Amino acid sequence: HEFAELFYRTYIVTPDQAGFQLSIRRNLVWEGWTGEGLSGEKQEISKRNILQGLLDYTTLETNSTELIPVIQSGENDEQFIDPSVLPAQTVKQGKDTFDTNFLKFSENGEGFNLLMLAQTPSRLKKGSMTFTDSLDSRIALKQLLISVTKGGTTELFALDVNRDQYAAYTATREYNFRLMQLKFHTSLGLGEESTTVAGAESALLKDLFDLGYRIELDVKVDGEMNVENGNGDTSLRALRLARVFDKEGKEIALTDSRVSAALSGLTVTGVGYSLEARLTNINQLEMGLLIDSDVQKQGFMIPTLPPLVIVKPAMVEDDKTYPRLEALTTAYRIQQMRNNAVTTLLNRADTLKSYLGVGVPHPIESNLGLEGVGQYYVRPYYNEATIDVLNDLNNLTSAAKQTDIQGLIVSKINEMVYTADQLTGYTAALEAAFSGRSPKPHVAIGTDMRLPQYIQINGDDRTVGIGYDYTIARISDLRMKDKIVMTFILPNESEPHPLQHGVLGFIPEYLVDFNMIRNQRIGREIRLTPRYRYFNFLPIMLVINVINLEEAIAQRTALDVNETQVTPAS
Amino acid sequence: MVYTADQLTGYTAALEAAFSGRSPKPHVAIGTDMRLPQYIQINGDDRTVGIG
Repeated sequence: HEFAELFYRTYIVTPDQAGFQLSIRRNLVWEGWTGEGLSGEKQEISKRNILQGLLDYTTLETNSTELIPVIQSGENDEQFIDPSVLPAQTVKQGKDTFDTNFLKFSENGEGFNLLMLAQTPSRLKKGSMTFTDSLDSRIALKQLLISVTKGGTTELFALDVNRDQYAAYTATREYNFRLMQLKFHTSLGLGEESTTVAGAESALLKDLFDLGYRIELDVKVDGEMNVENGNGDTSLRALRLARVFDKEGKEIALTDSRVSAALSGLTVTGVGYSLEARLTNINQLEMGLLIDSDVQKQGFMIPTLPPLVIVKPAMVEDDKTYPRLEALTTAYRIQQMRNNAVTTLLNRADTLKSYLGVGVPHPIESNLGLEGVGQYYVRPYYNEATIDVLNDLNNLTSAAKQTDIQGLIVSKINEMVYTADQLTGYTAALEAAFSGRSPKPHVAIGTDMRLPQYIQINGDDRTVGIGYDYTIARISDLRMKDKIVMTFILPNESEPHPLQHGVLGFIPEYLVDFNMIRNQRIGREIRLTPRYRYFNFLPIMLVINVINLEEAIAQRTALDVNETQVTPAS
Repeated sequence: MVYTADQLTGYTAALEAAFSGRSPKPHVAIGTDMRLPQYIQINGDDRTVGIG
């Protein structure tokens, strides 16, 4: 029969065994080093599947060589700006949680030693700086902080300057074989919708912002930096309001009444700046990102089932009171592969309902409630939708009603297939498990005997969607009335491969013919003792409920006239 | 109506079991008076009694 075969793959085992254990492998990416030494007990650890790194983008991203200046209270406060302007910022690197701020300018003062300042607590524990740690080739400005002051109100702006035209240190030799020179010659723009550090529009510039005007500030900053001893310095040379543009792009003179009124009393003063520098550490102190592996074992047991007996007298031979053994074989078929498949399938549906919620995805191997070895490969996912054909059928011609009832179901089923595929990343899992062959998913359709005449299409590949293979199986059980069941299947494989939706552990067992007395009567008995079990691997299932179709055809299917309120009612 | 009768009666399985080999698709006899039939017969319209 088709229905049981389609969803559950047949898997035969020798009669001597009682079950099979499945070996699965996993590659893990994790921030390593449980604790910080060696001790007892088990602590608390996390591991991330590398495939889950495909979906989320923060799994394997680490910066352990970025030199962020680290505040040390009472030892380096003079090289940081006064904290009365901008409070310190908590920045997370590895495990250390420290505070940072913008380095202060100076002109006639001595330079700052960048390397000694950025000594992180993790580096504190491992010892002081070495003399062999040298800065990377690229050293560039990260952030400029300027203050526009009018009266007693101070406004702070975070004008990003990184990866601009002139923002990269360049090599030139005047003193040493290692010096780096900075020529930040450019005018920066302060747009008509840019926001302050504390968020929301600044108040001191509202006049130009309303009329769609922007201001141009010419900035000249110079700098010297040595990539061997961390000694460097930066000078602020020029900063001033330069030009004002209109919203459409012509210069407006400073002498204009509006511009002159808006810019009266404004002062722009440099405060701080941040350097982005990296440690091209050859001898290395950073520990990177560990990789791990682990294996998981899963047990599977195959039980025995009650027998089916026929009794015939042991003095007269019969072929009518005992129909030939084929009767028992047919009874065995109907008992086993008709009812148990459906019962297991619907039990899986209800269990998924109970556990996985409705339509809410789940991280990889994040739940333990279900049978599954594909549970190590794709996100668990369960979604259902009901179709009220009475309320959801477009029609303007009763001759075209059949095509429309086709199209509604087809579009909805395509939507469900797409949403499952997209949210669980199933195709990526297939491309990972198999090499050299990326198979488009094959989607099975399980329905009852009269619904296919309205869902089938010969002429479109859209029956489950383009580039999709679908096979409709029909079963007559009334538990399957008005219900659609779908899942992903690999058709060409017949082995316990964890991406199978389910495997039917089936044993060959044969009748036992003999004479036997029971409560003092004579007769021959034939016992047929089945053993078989349905197992489930894939935790993905979608349910489509079709209802109200009878009155849908029977009753008028009016065009659901959507007005939009052109009358005094909105 | 024909599909619903097929569902609730199980006629198809009966035919499949009773006759070995060929599994004839069911026939539907259509009986009416002089007036209607010219309207049941198609003049360019979707399906007749349904495929099969």
